[PDB]
Amino acid sequence: PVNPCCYYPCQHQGICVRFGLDRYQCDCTRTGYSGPNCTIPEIWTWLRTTLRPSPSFIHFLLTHGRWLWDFVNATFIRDTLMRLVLTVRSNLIPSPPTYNIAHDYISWESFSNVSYYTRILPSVPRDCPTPMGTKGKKQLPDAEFLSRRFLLRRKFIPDPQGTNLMFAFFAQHFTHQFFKTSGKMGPGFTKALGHGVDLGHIYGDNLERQYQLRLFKDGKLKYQMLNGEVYPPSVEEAPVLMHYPRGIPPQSQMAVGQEVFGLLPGLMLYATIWLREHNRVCDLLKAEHPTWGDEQLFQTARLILIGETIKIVIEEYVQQLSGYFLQLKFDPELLFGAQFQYRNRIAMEFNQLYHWHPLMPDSFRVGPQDYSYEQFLFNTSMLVDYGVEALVDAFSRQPAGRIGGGRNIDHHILHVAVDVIKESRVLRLQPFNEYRKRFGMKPYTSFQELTGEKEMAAELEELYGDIDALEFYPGLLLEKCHPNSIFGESMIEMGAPFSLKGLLGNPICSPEYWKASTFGGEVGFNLVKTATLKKLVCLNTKTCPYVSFHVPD
Amino acid sequence: PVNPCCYYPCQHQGICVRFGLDRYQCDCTRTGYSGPNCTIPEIWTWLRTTLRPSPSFIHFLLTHGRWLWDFVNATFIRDTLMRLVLTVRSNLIPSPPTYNIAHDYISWESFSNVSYYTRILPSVPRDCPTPMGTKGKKQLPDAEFLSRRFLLRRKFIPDPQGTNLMFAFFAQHFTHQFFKTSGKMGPGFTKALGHGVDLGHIYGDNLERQYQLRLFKDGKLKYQMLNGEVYPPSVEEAPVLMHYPRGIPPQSQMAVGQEVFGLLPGLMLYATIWLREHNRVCDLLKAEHPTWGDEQLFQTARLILIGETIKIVIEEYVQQLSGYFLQLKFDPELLFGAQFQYRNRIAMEFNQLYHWHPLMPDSFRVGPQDYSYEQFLFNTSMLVDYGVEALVDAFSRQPAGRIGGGRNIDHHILHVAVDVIKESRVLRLQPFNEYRKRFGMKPYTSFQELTGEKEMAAELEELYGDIDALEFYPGLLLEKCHPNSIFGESMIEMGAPFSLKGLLGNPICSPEYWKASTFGGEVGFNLVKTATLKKLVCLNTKTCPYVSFHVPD
Ligand code: HEM
Ligand code: HEM
Ligand SMILES: *[C@@H]1O[C@H](CO)[C@@H](O[C@@H]2O[C@H](CO)[C@@H](O)[C@H](O)[C@H]2NC(C)=O)[C@H](O)[C@H]1NC(C)=O
Ligand SMILES: *[C@@H]1O[C@H](CO)[C@@H](O[C@@H]2O[C@H](CO)[C@@H](O)[C@H](O)[C@H]2NC(C)=O)[C@H](O)[C@H]1NC(C)=O
Ligand SMILES: *[C@@H]1O[C@H](CO)[C@@H](O[C@@H]2O[C@H](CO)[C@@H](O)[C@H](O)[C@H]2NC(C)=O)[C@H](O)[C@H]1NC(C)=O
Ligand SMILES: *[C@@H]1O[C@H](CO)[C@@H](O[C@@H]2O[C@H](CO)[C@@H](O)[C@H](O)[C@H]2NC(C)=O)[C@H](O)[C@H]1NC(C)=O
Ligand SMILES: Cc1cnc(NC(=O)C2=C(O)c3ccccc3S(=O)(=O)N2C)s1
Ligand SMILES: Cc1cnc(NC(=O)C2=C(O)c3ccccc3S(=O)(=O)N2C)s1
Ligand SMILES: *[C@@H]1O[C@H](CO)[C@@H](O)[C@H](O)[C@H]1NC(C)=O
Ligand SMILES: *[C@@H]1O[C@H](CO)[C@@H](O)[C@H](O)[C@H]1NC(C)=O
Repeated sequence: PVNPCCYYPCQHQGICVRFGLDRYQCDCTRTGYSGPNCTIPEIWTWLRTTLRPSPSFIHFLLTHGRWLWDFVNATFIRDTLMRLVLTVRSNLIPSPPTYNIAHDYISWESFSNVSYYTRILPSVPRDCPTPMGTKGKKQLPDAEFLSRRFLLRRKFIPDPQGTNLMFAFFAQHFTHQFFKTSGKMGPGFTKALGHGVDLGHIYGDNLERQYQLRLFKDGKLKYQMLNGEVYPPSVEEAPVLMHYPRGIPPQSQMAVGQEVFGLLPGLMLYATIWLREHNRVCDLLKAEHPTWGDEQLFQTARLILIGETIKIVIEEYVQQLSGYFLQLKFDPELLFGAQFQYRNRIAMEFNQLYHWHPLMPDSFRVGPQDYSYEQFLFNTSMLVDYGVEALVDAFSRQPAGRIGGGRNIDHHILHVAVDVIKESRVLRLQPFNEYRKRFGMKPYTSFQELTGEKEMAAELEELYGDIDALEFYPGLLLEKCHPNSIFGESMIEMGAPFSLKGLLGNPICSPEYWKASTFGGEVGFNLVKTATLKKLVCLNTKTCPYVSFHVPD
Repeated sequence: PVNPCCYYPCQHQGICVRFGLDRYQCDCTRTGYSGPNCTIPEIWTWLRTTLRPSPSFIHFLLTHGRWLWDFVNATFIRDTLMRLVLTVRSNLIPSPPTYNIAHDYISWESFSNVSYYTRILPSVPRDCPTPMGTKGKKQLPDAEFLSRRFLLRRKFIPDPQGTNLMFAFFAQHFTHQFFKTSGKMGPGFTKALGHGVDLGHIYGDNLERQYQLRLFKDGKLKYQMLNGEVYPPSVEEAPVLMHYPRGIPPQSQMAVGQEVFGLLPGLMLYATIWLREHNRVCDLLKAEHPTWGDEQLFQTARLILIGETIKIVIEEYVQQLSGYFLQLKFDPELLFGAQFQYRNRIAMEFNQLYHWHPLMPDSFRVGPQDYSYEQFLFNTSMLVDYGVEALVDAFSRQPAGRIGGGRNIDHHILHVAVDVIKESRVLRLQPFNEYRKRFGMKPYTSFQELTGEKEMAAELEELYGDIDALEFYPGLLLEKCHPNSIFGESMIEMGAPFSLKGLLGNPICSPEYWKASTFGGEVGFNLVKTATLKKLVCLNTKTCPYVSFHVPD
C-alpha cells in the first residue's frame, strides 16, 4: 500500500495524517480552508486571495516610481506598510517550531531539543515511490553533473544591483553565527544553539570559549597589538579551538568566536571590526558606569552590539539586497501592537537557501594587486599587511556576483553546491513546487516557466522528467531573476520570512527588553538606534575608507 | 558612598540603574508612570488605578453569591472573565525572563542559559547596610528560631477548604517536575531545563534517562507486573539514577522520571498512575494508527498526557486551591486574540512560594491503619502492599493541613523551612514588602496588620526590628489567611501569575500546536479536553475508589 501522504494531498498548510493502513485525514485547523484536502475556502480567505496581487507586481511596486516612494517614506505610511510587511511575512513561519530531521510531526522533543534544525515542510516519506514523492524518476539527477551543467560559472556575471564583496563577507560572517552544522552529529543538527543573532560568532557558541576570549577586565575582549593596530588575540594567549590547516601553529592562529573564520581574510576582517567595536562600547559604558564590574560591562556591550547588528542588517543589508525604494526601518515598537512571538529557530531550508556562493568573484582585487583563491584562502597575513581600512575599501569597491540565474559559481567552490544538493537528498526535502505553495506562490507548470528560457529548461526536463520533481536549492538558483535583480521571486518570498523572524524574533526586540536600562542608558540605546556600517568601520579606524554594501557607481 | 539602589527608590516596576559614583536613574519605560522615581501616573494609569478594587474585594466577589456565579458559569461571561483574569494575571510576569542569581540586569546569558532559575525582583545589592537593604538590624533572625517560634506545628490545623492528601501528593508530584534545584551547582540552578509542564518527572529531564525508561515497543514505557498489577519497572530492568537509601536491593527500586520519587509512596503512586495512563493512551494511539512507529506513538502520547495534565491542574487543582465560585476553564482559544508569549522560565520566588509542607499531616492513615513518618517515608513496599486504589482512596479521605496562618508544619520536616529561609538569604531575596509592591499590593505598615493578631506580631516586631525587613517566605507563611481559606492574599496574588504562565505558556497551548493532529486526531484531542482526575485514576485501575482533591461530606 502506497503512503497517501506521498501525494501531498493536504493543501494550504493542512496537516496530512496517516489513519489505518491506507487512509489519511487532513488537519485543516486555522488554514482558512475546509474540505477533504483543505481546498474549500472561507469568506475572508476567498476575499483575501482573490484580491491578492502577485509578488511580481508587488516587487514592481516597491522598485518603481521613486516619486511615490520618496513621498510615502516621509509620511506615516512608511511605518504602516512596514508594519504590514512585518505582520504578513513573519506569519508564514510556525512559532513555536514544528518538525525536524527525526520527526515529521509536532513533538515535545522537537520543541525542547535545540540541537536540531527545524523545517517548514515535513520530509519526503521514506515509503514513497520516487525520491521526491510521486513524480519524477527512480533516481534523482547526479549532483555533480547538475552543478557542472547549470551552476558552474563560465563568464563572470556581476550583480546588476551593484552589490560588492563588503556585502558578501558581511553576509557570510553574519549568517555563520546561526548556520553551524555539526559534522559529528550530521546533517540536520547545529552547534549555534542561539538560533539567531546572538553574536556567537564573536563571543563563542559556548560559555568556556567565551571566557577564554574575555579579558575579564573592564568587560573587554582579549586582543593583540600589531603595527599599532588592534587585532584578535592569538590562540597562544586565548587557547580556543580554531579550524586551521594543520602545520599552522597556535602562535600564528587568531582566536575569534567562530572556529572557521581563520580560513578567509574577509571573515577575520569582520571579526576584527566587531571586536574593536565591542571594546570601544565597553569604554563608553565604563565611562558612564564607574561602579560596574567586568561582567555587567561585557554583557551590556554584547547587547548593544546585538542591537547594532540588527539595526544595520535591516536598514542597509536587507535594504541593498531588496532594492526597495521603500526605506526599511528598524523599530520594534511597530510590533508592540501585534501578536508576535519573540523566539527563533533556524530552519534547514533557511540554511540551504542562504548558500550565496555565486557572490564570490574570480579573484580578489586589493588596490593594484589581484590575488587568486589560493592566495586568498587561508591567508594568514593579508589582513595584518593591508590593514582594516584598506581591505574594507578594496572589498567595498569590487562587485559581487549575481546570486540567481545560474552559471555563476566560481569553480573553486562549486563542490559546496554539490554537497548542498546531496544534503538536500539526505534531508529528504520536498520538491521546489511544494515549497512554492508553502510560501504563497503558485507551483510552476514547466521548466521553461521557471528558467524563462528553453535550453536549460529542456535539459532539466530531460534530467528530472517532471517539474514537480525539481529540487529546492537547484530551483532557487536556476529560477529566472526579477528584472535587474540579484535573484528570483522564490529567493525573496522564502528568505524574507525566515530573515525577519530571526531579526525581530530576537528577545531584545521585546517590550520587556527594549528599554534604555537594558543598554546601560540613553548612550547605549542610541548606539543601537543610530548604528550604520560607516560608523561601525570608521569609528574604530584611524582613517575612513570607502565603506558600503554597493559599488560606488 | 552607599548604593542608592539599596533604598529601592524606583517605583511601579521602574528599573534602578547605578550612574556615576553615587547617583541613580529609574527607567520608567512602559510602566505607566513618570518622574524621577516613576511616581507620576499617566492619565490612563490614574484612571485604571482609581477604578481598581482591592484583591480582597475581588476575593469576596469570587467567594460569595453562588447564584450570580451559577448564572455567569452558564454564559459566555465565564469566558470573558476567565480571559480577563488570564490577561491581567499573565501581564505581571516578565516574558522573556529578566534576571538570575548571577545577573541583576538583562543579559544574553540570562536569556540563553536555562540552567538558571529567573527572578522577578533583583537581589539585594551586596553593598548594602542591612541584609534587606536599609531597614532592619545588621543580622537577620535565626532561621531555626524563626521556624521553631512561628512555623512549628503545635496542634494540627486542618485546611478549612476540605483539602485532602491526594491534593498534597498531587501538588508535590506535579511541582517537582519543574522544581529540581541542582545540589552540585548550588542555589539558583535547576536540572529541570523544561521550566514547565513537560512531564519530565515521568519521562526524565534528559534523553538518556528517557531512552532507558522506554520499552521502545509501541511507544510505551517499561513496566513490571506485581500481583496482577502494573508498576514502574525496577532499576535492574531500567538502569537509571534514583535516589534510594544505600542498602535497599535493586529489585526493590522502581525507576521513574524523577529521582526522588521513591522516597514517598504518594509520589510513586502518582508516578504509577501516569505510567499506566501513558501506556493505555499508546494502546489507543496504535489502534488508530497501525502504521505508526514506536517513536511517534511515544511522543504523541506524551503530548496528550501534558494536555491532560494542564487540563486537570487548571480545572480541578487550581479550582480546589482557590475556592472560587467561578468555574475555571482550560481553553487556549481564549488567548488566541491577545498578545501572549508561549514560553516559561521558572522563577526562584515561585520555588520559595510553593513550599507547602503544612499540607502534611501528623500521620498517614490507611484504612484502620495509621502509619508514622518513620513508617511512611522511604517505605518501598507500602504502595505494592495496598495497591493504587487503596492508597488513592486513603489519601482522598484524609484531610490536609492549612498552608497559611502560621505554626502548622509537622516537626519531622520543619528543617526544610529552615533551609528555605537560609537559601532566601543566599539568594538575597528582597523583603516581603517589595514583592508585595511588585505584585500590585500595598506594603504592610506593621506586623500587627500582617498577622492580624498581636502576639506573633509583637515578637516578630522585636526580632526583625522593622516590617520592611520581613523576609519573603516568612511573610507568606505568617500572613493572615482570607476568611476560611488555605492561605492569605500574598500566596494567591504572587502564586497565581506564576502558575498561570506555567500552564498556558506551554507551547501546546499555542495556535501552532493546539490542533487535533498534534494529538493524533480527534480521539487524542478529546482525551485532553475531557481529562479528569477521577478518570485518570479509575480508567487505569480495576476498581473505582474515592478520588478527589477534597474530603467527602
Ligand atoms: C571564498 C569564499 C567561500 C568559501 C571558500 C566557502 C566555503 C564553504 C564551505 C567549505 C562550506 C562547508 C561545506 C561542507 O562542509 O560541506 C561552506 C558552508 C556554507 N557557506 Fe560558504 N564559502 C564561501 C563564501 C560564502 C558566502 C559569501 C556565503 C554567503 C551567505 C556562504 C554561505 C554558506 C552557508 C550558508 C554554509 C552552510 C554552513 C552550515 O551549514 O553550517 N559561503 N562554505
Ligand atoms: C512527607 C512529605 C515531604 C517531605 C519529606 C519533604 C521533604 C523535602 C526535602 C528534604 C526537600 C529538600 C530540602 C533541602 O534539600 O534542603 C524538599 C524540598 C521541596 N519541597 Fe518538600 N517535602 C514533603 C512534602 C512536600 C509537599 C507536599 C510539597 C508541595 C508543593 C513540597 C514542596 C517542596 C518544594 C517545591 C521543594 C524544592 C525542591 C527544589 O527546589 O528542587 N514538599 N522537601
Ligand atoms: C538532541 O537529540 C540528539 C539526537 O537524538 C541527541 O543525541 C543523541 O543521543 C542519543 C542518546 O543519548 C544517542 O544514542 C545518539 O547517538 C545521539 N545522536 C546524535 C546524532 O548524536 C542529543 O543528546 C539531544 N540533546 C539533548 C540536550 O537532549
Ligand atoms: C597572502 O597575501 C599576502 C598579501 O598580504 C601575499 O603577499 C604578497 O604577495 C605577492 C608576493 O608574491 C606580492 O603581491 C607582494 O609582494 C606580497 N605582499 C607582501 C606584503 O608580502 C602572500 O603572497 C599571500 N600568501 C600566500 C601563502 O598566498
Ligand atoms: C550556565 O551558567 C553556569 C554558571 O556560569 C555555567 O557553569 C559554570 O561554568 C564555568 C565555565 O564553564 C565554570 O568555571 C563554573 O564553575 C561553572 N559554574 C557552575 C555553578 O557550574 C554553566 O556551564 C552554564 N551552562 C551553559 C549551557 O552555558
Ligand atoms: C511499610 O508499610 C507497610 C504497609 O504496607 C508496613 O507493613 C504493615 O505494618 C503494620 C505494622 O503497623 C502491620 O500491622 C501490617 O500487617 C503490615 N503489612 C504487611 C503487608 O506487612 C511496614 O511496616 C512499613 N515498613 C517500614 C520499614 O516501616
Ligand atoms: C533573499 C532574502 C533573504 N532575506 C530577505 N529578507 C527580506 O526580503 C526582508 C527582510 O529580511 C526583512 C527584515 C526586517 C524587516 C522586514 C523585512 S522584509 O520586508 O521581510 N524584507 C525586505 S530576502
Ligand atoms: C497559591 C497559588 C498557586 N497558584 C495559583 N494559581 C491561581 O490562583 C490561578 C491559576 O493558577 C490559574 C491557572 C490557570 C488559569 C487561570 C488561573 S488563575 O486565574 O491565575 N488563578 C486561579 S494560586
Ligand atoms: C484530495 O487528494 C486526494 C489525493 O491526492 C485525491 O484522491 C482527492 O481527489 C482530492 N480531493 C480534492 C477535493 O481535491
Ligand atoms: C526618590 O526616592 C528616594 C529614595 O527613597 C528619595 O530619597 C527621593 O527623595 C525620592 N524622590 C522623589 C522626587 O520622590
